[PDB]
Order: sequence, then C-alpha cells, then structure tokens
Amino acid sequence: KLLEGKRIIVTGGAQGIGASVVRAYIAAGATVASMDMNDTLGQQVVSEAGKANPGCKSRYYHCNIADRPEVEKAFATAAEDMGGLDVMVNVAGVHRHSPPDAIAEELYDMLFRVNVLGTINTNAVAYRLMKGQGIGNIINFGSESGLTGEINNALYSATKAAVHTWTRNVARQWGPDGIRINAVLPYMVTPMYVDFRNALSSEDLAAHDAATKTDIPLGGKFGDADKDLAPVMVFLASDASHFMTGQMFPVDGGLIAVR
Amino acid sequence: KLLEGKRIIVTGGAQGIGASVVRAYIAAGATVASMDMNDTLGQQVVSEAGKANPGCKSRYYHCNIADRPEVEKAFATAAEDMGGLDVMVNVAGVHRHSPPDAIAEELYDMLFRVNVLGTINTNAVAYRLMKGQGIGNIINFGSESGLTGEINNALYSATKAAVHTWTRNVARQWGPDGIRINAVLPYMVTPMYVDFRNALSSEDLAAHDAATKTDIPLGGKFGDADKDLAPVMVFLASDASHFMTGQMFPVDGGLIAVR
Amino acid sequence: KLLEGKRIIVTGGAQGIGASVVRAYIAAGATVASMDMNDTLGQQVVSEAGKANPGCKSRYYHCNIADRPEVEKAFATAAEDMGGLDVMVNVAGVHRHSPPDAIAEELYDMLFRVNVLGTINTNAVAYRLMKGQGIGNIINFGSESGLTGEINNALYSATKAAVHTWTRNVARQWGPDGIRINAVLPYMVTPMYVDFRNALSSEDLAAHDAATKTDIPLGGKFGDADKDLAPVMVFLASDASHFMTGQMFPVDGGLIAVR
Amino acid sequence: KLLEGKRIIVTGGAQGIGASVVRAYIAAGATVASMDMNDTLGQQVVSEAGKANPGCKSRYYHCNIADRPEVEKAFATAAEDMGGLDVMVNVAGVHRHSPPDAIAEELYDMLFRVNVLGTINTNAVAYRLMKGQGIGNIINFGSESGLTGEINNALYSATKAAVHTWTRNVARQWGPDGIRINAVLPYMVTPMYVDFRNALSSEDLAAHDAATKTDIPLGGKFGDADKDLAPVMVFLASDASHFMTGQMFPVDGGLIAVR
Repeated sequence: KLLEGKRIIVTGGAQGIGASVVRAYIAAGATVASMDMNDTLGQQVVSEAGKANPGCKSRYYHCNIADRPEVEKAFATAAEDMGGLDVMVNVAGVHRHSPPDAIAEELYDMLFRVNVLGTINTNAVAYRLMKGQGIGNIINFGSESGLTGEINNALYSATKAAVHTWTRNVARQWGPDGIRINAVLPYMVTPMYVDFRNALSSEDLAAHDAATKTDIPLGGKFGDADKDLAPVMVFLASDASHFMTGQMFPVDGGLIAVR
Repeated sequence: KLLEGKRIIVTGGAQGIGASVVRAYIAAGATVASMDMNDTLGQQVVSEAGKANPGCKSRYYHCNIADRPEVEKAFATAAEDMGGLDVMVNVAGVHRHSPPDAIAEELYDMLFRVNVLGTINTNAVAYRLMKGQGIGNIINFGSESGLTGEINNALYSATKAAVHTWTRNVARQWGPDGIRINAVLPYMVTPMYVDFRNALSSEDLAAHDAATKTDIPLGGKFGDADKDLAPVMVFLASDASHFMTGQMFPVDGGLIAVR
Repeated sequence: KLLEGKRIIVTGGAQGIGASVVRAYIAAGATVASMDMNDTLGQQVVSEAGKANPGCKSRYYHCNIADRPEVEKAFATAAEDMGGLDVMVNVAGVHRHSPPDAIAEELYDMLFRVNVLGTINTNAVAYRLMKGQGIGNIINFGSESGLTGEINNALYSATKAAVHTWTRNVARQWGPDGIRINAVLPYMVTPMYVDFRNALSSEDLAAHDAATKTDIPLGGKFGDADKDLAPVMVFLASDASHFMTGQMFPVDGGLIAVR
Repeated sequence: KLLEGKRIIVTGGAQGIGASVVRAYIAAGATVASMDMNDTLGQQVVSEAGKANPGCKSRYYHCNIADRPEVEKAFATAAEDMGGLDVMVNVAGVHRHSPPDAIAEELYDMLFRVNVLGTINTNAVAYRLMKGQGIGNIINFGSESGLTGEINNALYSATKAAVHTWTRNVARQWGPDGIRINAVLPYMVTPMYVDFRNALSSEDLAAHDAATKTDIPLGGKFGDADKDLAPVMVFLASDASHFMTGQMFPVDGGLIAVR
C-alpha cells in the first residue's frame, strides 16, 4: 500500500474534504490520527473507514486547532500512540461569504482564527514533533480563492492567501531541518456546495452549471473528493513528494493555473 | 501640480513611509487628510510639510484603523472638510519578526488586526464614501514579503499576502462602481531599518550590504521614500492610473518581480 | 511637459498602439524617433502628431526589428540625431490566431521572429547605446495572453510569455548598469479588434460585449489607447518610474491581475 | 506496478533527464517508446533499462521533434506498436548561455526551434493521436529559468517561459477533449551540470556550493533524477494526476515557488 506504516495526523476529519482524506489515507495503509471538534461525526468517519479496511490502525482525537495548548497536547498524544509523526495534514477550515464592505469584526476574527491561526498552530506543533527525526511532511489546505477569489468572498480569499504565503515562507525556513511544506488547492463537491446548489432556483442552477462547465476545462464539473482528490493526497503524503516544498497543488480540473 | 485639488486620505501619516506619502501629496498640490494614532508626530509631519508648501490645505485626524466606528467617523469628517473623497491610501501597518514555530496568539492577533482588519475597515469605509460619485481610488500597502518573505518573518509575510489578494478581489467587485484598488510594494529606508542597521556588528552589516547589493539590481541599496517612492505614489493617486486595478506595484529597484 | 527633452525611440509607430505611443510622447514634449516598416503610414503618424504640437522634434526611421544590422544602424542614427538615447519602447509585434494543433512552421517562425527576436534585438541595441551613460529605460510590450491566453491563441500567448520572462531576466542583468526594463500589458481598441467586431454577426457581437462587460471590471469595455494607455506610457517613460524594473504593468481595467 | 500497461512516448530519451524518465517508466511497468536523435545512446538507454527489468516492452525511435513530419510518422509508428497512446512526455531540449546583448540570430533560432517548436509539434501530434479516445496526458518540461532565470541565461529562460504559457493555454483548449497538459520544472544533476562543476576552479566551486546550499532549502544540493525526480514523473504519468491540468510542478527542493 502506498502509505504503509506512515504515521499521519489529519485535522478536520469529521466532514467533507477532511473526511475524504482520512478515508483515503486509511485505505492507503497509513496509521491515521483524525482530529476535529465534532467528536461524534469525527469518530463515525474513522469507524466507517475502518469497516472498509479491517485491521487498520486509527484513532480520533478532539482538537481545536485555534487553541495552541490543545494542539500541543492532542498532537503529542497522537504521536505517542503512533510511535512518531511522519505527516500532518491541516484540512480544518471555515467558509463564509460577505460583501467586502460589510464585514463585522467578529466575522473577520473567526475566519482568520480558524483558517490562519489554525494553520500556524498545527504547523508549529508538527514542526517541533518532526524536527528531531530530520524529516517531516506538512500539507496545508489553500484555495483557488487565495489567488483572487469570488464576488462576496474577499474575506475567505484573504485567509487562504495567507496560508499560501505562510506555506512558501516556512518551506524555506524548515527545509534545512528536512521538513517539506506544501499547499493543496481543491475544487470538490462538499456538503456546503450541495446545500448551495439545493437552494438555487432552476434558473440560477442552470446558469451556475453552464458557467462551471466553461470554467473547468477537464469535465466541466466540481470534482469528487474520493475519486479526484484522494490520489493526489496520497502522492503528497507519500515519499514520492520528498523533493517538492513550498508549492501549491491545484486539484481542480484546470479551474486556475499557478504562475 | 499633478494632484491639484485631489481630496486624499492617508493613514499612517505620522512616520516612515506614511509620512513620506503625506509630504509627497502635499507637495503635489493635493488636499491631504493625514491620519494616525500618534497625534503629536502626525501633526508635526503635516505642519512641516506645510512649511515647505505655504498655503496648502491639510489636516491631521486621530484614527485607529482597526476600529471601524472610528474609521467611519474620522473618514466622514475628513470628507466633509474636503468636500468629498477622491483617494484613500492605507499606509498604517505593523512589523514584527518571529520564528514561525513560536508565535504567541497575542502576536498573531496584533499583526492581523492592524495589517488586515485595518485594510478591510479603511477600504470598506472609503468605498462607501466614494460609491455615490461613481469613481474612486484606493491604494493599499502590500509588501515583497507577501510573495514569500524572509526567515523569521512568516507572520508578517502572511498578513501582506492577505492584503494582496484582498486588493485583487475587491478590485473585481468594486470596479463596476468605478472604484480602482491597487497595492504598492515598497523597499525603502525606514526608521526600523535604520535601527536594524545600527544594532548590527560591523561584520553583520558588511554581510547585509553585500547581500543587499546583489539582491537589488538597480543601485544595490534600499530606496529613499522621498526620491524613489514619492513619484510612483503621485502617479497612482493621479488620474493617470485610472485604467489599472487589482495590481501590485513593486518600487524596490528590482528586488522582486510580479508574475 | 512630463517628458520634456527626453530622447525616445518607439518601434511600431505606424499604426495602432505604437502610433498612440508616438502621439502621447510627442504631446508630452519628448523628442521622438518613430520606427516601423510601413514608411508612408509611419511618417503620416509623425506628421499628424506634429500638427497638434507645433515645433516638436521628431523623425521617422525605417527599421525591421527582426534584422539586428538594421536595428543597429537605425538606432545609432536616431541617437545621433537626438544627441543620445533615454528611452526605447518596443511596440512592434504581430498577432495571428491558430488552433494549437495546426500551427505551420512558417507561422511559428514569423510570430517568434517579430515578437521575440525583435524584442531581443531592440533591447540589445538600446542597452549598448545606453550603457555608457549609466542610465536607461527600456519598455517592452507584453500581453495578458502571455499569462495564459485565449482559445486558438496559444502561439501568440507563448511569444508574449517569452517577452515577459526576457524582461524580468535582463532587468536583473542590466540593473547594475543603471538600465531599467519593464513590460506593458495593454487591453485597448485596435484596428484588428475593430475588424474582428465588424465581421461578427449581431448575435456573436452581443455575446462578446456581454462577456467583455463581465471580464473587465472597470467599464466593461476595451480601453482607448489615447485616453487610458497614454498616461501610463508617459509615467513609464518619465523619471518617475526610475525605481521599478522587471515588472509587468496591466493597463486593462482589471482584465487580469499580476501575482 | 504504478504504470502497468501505460503506453508512453518519451522524447529526449538518450541522455540526462530524458534517460532517467525512460528508466523510471520502464521500472514502473510502462510500455515505453523512447525517442531521440542520438540513436546509439538512445538504444543503449533502452537496452540497459531492459536489463534491470527483464521482459519489459520498449522500443527506441529516431525522431527530430523540430520536424513535424518526422514527429507525425514516429509517433504514429509508436502508437501502432503499443496499440495506442496514453502519455507523451517531451523532455528533449537544448541549453546554451549567452550575454543577452550578444545573441546571434542562429543561436536564437536553435533554442526556440528545439525548446518551443519541438514542444508545439510533439504536443500537437500527441493531441491528435489521443483525442479519439477521449483521454490523454501530455507532460512538458519547463524550467525554473522560465520564471525569471539566471545571469547570461535570458534566451533559455525565454524559451521555457513560452513552454509554461503554452502548457497553460492548451490545457484550457484540450481539457474538454479529456487531455491534460502539465509542465515539470526539475533541478537535477545532469551531464552538463557535472561538466560545469568540473571546469571551475576550487574557489568558484566552493562559492557555487555555498550559494546552492542557501538557494535549495531541502538538502542544499541539486537533486538526483533517479531518486528525486522519478517518483514525481511516475505520479504525473499515472492516473493519480487525472484532475490536474495546466500546472507547473517544481521538483527542486524548494529552489523556486509557484504563485
């Protein structure tokens, strides 16, 4: 199996993209420490993924990535359970649209706290746990929105831009210690996307589908996490990516292009 | 004069880059509303700039860009004093280095609050004041660090990356209203840079100078705000830039290149 | 006048964008050496621009930018007539669409010869003429297409990408000699654009206009060279841009954004 | 095996990076059609790679990628031998440094002919062979130099910039046909690099090593194609990359970062 024996922490494992990474990594033979704040859903994901891979080694841990003391304790417990730490994937994040001239301070604080401080905390604690062994792999979740982003989405776009540059910067600082840090930019169907589609009128939905068909060269549709994103996540976590760091990996059928 | 009659708000006018913009704009004939939190220094700058341009129209206003109610009141007072608002330049910002694995929550909060929330608040209030007239000009201060940034500078780099993407995003949303939004990326001598140079040993200083000579193709030295940055700031504020929006303008002698 | 006394060579001065630069520079007080291969049209432009600025100093020269010996002779003659050379603007270029799988060798050769070799030749000869004085300004014409480009336009897009990187590279090599090199990315109405609009059915034209309205945040239309591009060209040629090099300047109402 | 049964054409298979791709793909179980102009060396590579993977299916073909009729005939012969065509990797390319003001027309022509026309020809013929099946994978070789590049290397840098944009452009045009197109940016030891190191004085070599140590965060040295590049090439050729197109993949230990 491509990730046989790898010791991986995945944050945001209770739903959507994060849950698809947990499933993908468990199926690839990794020992997976899934973390989230929704304990019932988080465990449910780990339990169902185990059913499909009998005998897997996995555990769920409660963790608020915005609270550094919590990250420190949870990450250290996971690394102890696994015997070490090879990869840390930070999928936890929050989404919220807003006209850019009407952003309440509380909204700004929440989005940056989870998307940016969460990245900083998880990356920092993972770095400290991996430094001693001279090798490590940190995978952050960026976004196509971090490049420019959509109408009524400047706030979220700004948070992901921060993650992109953070990733590029720490890659240079931690590379000499053997730690690689990259960012994934996925464009996949998620519960929130389905909810969005379900609340649109038939007219608005046909419009979105036609615009998405033109915007996504490969297939003209949002991807499927298990089918389109999982294989890339496995490559990134695997030893195959050991000579790449500070890069952005768009898994979006061509929606955007790095430059 | 290139900015004759222009009604401009400049934040961070009490020192460094911000003070150089106030001076440049006053010398270019603009009506300048300078704002900061250091009232004595802020007024001193406006007063000295007036001495060099007798009969100029200028005023200093106290404003905490991180506090939206304060921005709203101060910006509205300035626009009333001037009879309108043509340009808003957000220079206020904070710098602080830190190893990326040792960032205290309080440090993260302060840097994002001033550099990011400040940008959001000032941009939002300026937009609302300019929308009715169908034309407007917002100039944010980004940074070369926002691209990747330096060792022990991931936090600041992340904040400026947010400003860059914010700028690109709102440019698309507000363009249809006639408002252009761009970001300046300056590499100039500042009080903090001088302090840095002054605390280095003779060895470390010679090393920095040699590395800076290679890193800056044009002249091999940090620029002078009044000589190298002022002319670009005047162009950006002027009508000449009316067909450019969502761009980054590096005024750094070639240090970095946009792509 | 903003360009009073500046000694400027402009290639491609007989039509479109190039002719608008000649007009703009003559109106700004520059001494302009306009060059092209269409001698009748080239002189006509210079003659008409003179009528609007009586007493201007200007001359037309025949030059095939793809032929280095011709560039050397023509540029040296112009510099002798002017008493030196301060700025060289390379506007000459060719456009041609093609499905990317059906590009004839002759088509490839022509587009790269004019757009790329022409840039290399003009830049090289200008550099040699400016090096001795320790200061110089080279302005290349890039394109939004050089970033990614349009359907059936990969060939042209590739040529402009070459110009963009060429510009960034020589900026680093020639900066120590005092020469700055930048690229302009214009989105303006041109004879070829008008011809395109005129050959479309009413349906296809309405479609293009609606798509262009959404694609261009500021105004939703292709710009006007004399009104929207001229002011930026004057800034770039002027001393104001002396601390910027290796950059791309999109004058497109927001069509694309540098990153 | 990760590439079991894949039908792959690799150009430039006789030496360096290209030869490492042939070896990697043969070891991964692919059916490999290696092409070059150095027939003795090309066959030698295929023969040696076979020795290490007894029973592999592989063949060498003479092909000048700059000559479209030759590409058409050779590619069609290879596809017939293999029963189809799944992946086409264009590694063939030429390197040559030159001061940017002293580039002879013959030098310009050679570098663009091989690096750019070769890319166009190979991509076009591969596209036509893959279109009917509704799926295909084209992998071009770009370069870190294509971003900005080195001193005395503007010409090569320009050619690779063309490849990068070409890749991004055709990705959008051919995506609807099921064909993905990406570019790899490797920083590996090659015969030319070894030759460069061998001709430097002890002083110049120590200088290069120290500068390379700082420039490459992961390991501070040029990578090893078989160890550091092969795994990424296998991923790109494999089905795992099916949802990525128009991207650049830097396999350089962090030397540069996409944005």
